[PDB]
Amino acid sequence: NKITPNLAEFAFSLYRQLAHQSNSTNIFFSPVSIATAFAMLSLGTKADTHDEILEGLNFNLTEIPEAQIHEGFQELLRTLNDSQLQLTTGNGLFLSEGLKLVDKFLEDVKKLYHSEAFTVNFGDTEEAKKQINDYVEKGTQGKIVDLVKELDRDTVFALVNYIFFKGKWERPFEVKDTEEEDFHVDQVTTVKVPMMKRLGMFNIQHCKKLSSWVLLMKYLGNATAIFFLPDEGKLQHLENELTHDIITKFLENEDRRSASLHLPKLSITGTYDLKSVLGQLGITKVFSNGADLSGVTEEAPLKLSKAVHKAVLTIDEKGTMFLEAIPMSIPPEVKFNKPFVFLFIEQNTKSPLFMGKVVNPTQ
Repeated sequence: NKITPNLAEFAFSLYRQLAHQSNSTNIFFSPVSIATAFAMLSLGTKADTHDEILEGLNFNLTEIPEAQIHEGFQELLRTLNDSQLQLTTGNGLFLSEGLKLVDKFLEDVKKLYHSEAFTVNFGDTEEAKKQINDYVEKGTQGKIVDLVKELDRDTVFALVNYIFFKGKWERPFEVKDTEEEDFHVDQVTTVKVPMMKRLGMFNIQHCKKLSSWVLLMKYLGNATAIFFLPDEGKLQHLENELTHDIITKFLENEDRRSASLHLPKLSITGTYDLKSVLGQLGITKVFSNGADLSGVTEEAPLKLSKAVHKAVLTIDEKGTMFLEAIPMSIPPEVKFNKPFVFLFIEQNTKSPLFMGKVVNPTQ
């Protein structure tokens, strides 16, 4: 898994920037789906436009060959796309119908990255926006609606990237045990949220280096959820100390201990303007009039005017008979009833499927 360290650093860079934009909103995004879409876009770019994209995905081009970058993304798409992981992801390229497209690019999009490319009359902005939104709604079975709200008048190329995940816990909660509990949005304020609870044997530990409880729970399929519960006043310290090697140590641990876990039910979405967010990471040329997109079309100028990512997560008790031996001893009460951070990891590749922060489940 040669590109896994780069995906992890891209996940942290992308998280740390969003955490700086707003500190009072829930965060949820797919680092893998965003990186895949732009690694695929780089196939149609050249020169500085190409180099900026891969460097913005935390790939040092003086160290890793491009053949290994695309090989890693292709292998990751194979495992994700049989699986019990109820993961639906899609990437849509919408190009002006007047453009003469390069066949090599359209082939690479479908054959290698299993994505979709469409022609659209951007001379009718309202109809172009309706066709883009009907594509995402059909691909999500109605979960994501009216994704694109506006299009620039000179739009000739738009990119949408969507992903929805509803996992099935390997060791599930009991619906009868879910009850309304306090969630401490700050140190003196609470709100009532639906809270799942179960007594079991967990991959859980209090990490001194992170000043947080670290809980790992396995989904059906090859994906593991990692939840970080920071100690009092240690949320920012937790966000600063997260490194990929720290995640690797957690995933390798096989020790289990008893705990009374309280975990909120979550229905969370995240919608992000990738032109703005990735521009803060150094990806600017492909969104500008100077973009080298000669691998997509050769004669006419081309720039990516619109790029949107939306991610939807649902966490529930079951999602659709392991028996754990519980010792005769007081189990610690681990309650995710205050702001926490999480990261979902694909088991085979160790790649960060999702990352987010919950500041208020019902916000």
